[PDB]
Amino acid sequence: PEEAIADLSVNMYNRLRATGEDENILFSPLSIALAMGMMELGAQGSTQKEIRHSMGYDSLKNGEEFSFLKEFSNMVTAKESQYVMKIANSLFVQNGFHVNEEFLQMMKKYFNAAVNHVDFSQNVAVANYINKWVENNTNNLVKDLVSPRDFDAATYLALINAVYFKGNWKSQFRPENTRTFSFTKDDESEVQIPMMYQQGEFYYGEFSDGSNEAGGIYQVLEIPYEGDEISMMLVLSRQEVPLATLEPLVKAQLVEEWANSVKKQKVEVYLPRFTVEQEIDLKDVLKALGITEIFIKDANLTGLSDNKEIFLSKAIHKSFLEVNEEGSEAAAAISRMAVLYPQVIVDHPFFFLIRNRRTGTILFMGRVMHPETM
Repeated sequence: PEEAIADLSVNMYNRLRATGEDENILFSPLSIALAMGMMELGAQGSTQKEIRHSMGYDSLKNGEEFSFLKEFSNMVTAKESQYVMKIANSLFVQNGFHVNEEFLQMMKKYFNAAVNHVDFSQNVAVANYINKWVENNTNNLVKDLVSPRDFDAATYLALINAVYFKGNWKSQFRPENTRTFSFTKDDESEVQIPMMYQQGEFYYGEFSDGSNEAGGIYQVLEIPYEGDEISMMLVLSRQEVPLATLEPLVKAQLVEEWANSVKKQKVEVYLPRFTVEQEIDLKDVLKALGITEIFIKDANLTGLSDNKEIFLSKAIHKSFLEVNEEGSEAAAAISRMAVLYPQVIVDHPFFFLIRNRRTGTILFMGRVMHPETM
């Protein structure tokens, strides 16, 4: 299923949007699919069926849904001069519970995932340990994933999934051109943020918001990262229009269209320097999507443990994305065309995705409603 990746994130994004009112959104589809594969492989029977069924993998009989792991591994090993994607995937299991060795081996060899026995009854120690394991696997960029309170309830199994991404732009912004601009939130409040600026080669298109009214268009800007494979695609409504008017249009087919219609050209770009993050309770999100048996004592998890008491107490996902000026030098009568360069000023909320241009796969999807620090 090539397109299943796109639908996952698009579906997830609408869920998150549903329950997320007004907050930044950020998640990685690959990371989440990795986590769901771990659950799928751990589960058997009806438990496994809800997961495959909810994922739309009913008709996949030979493990076809695990093929995305290959590309995913490629990213974890990419050159740092292009980007860094740190991932922390782990199952934490109560000390003394047996884990099937075959499951353990698969996790290690194909999922870039560890299985860690811990004592969940020591709330502070276990939260501390989990946080340090996560920091250690993310260059200390993903912090405070869990809290002692997360283990107040009896827990025997927890799935932890985290990801940090930062890329080097193919065309750097120069820090001396970054200046304070005001950013207008969709509730009409304003905050001052560092607005990066450059004139450079991007992918740009204009698209109908569908109302066919005069002017009614939004902009799509794709900014390539060094190495030419990965890019950030920003979707920006006209200034007097809310992001929420564009969001319902978000679908795998539209993304395809953007990807194909945008054209490489000189664009003037004003982009905030910002970071965005989101921690999501995957248990919450998946329960709404049918997956519930894995989270109760009826769980059939014999794929991962012959222990009959065991179920998934906790499933956490956290993404952290950082955007700044950093990237490569730009390559040096087209100046006569300057009046025709499009202008994209990202000074209000925007939807974004990070994608591999060659494979089309979505590394991240989200939105920025608040670009401001803390």
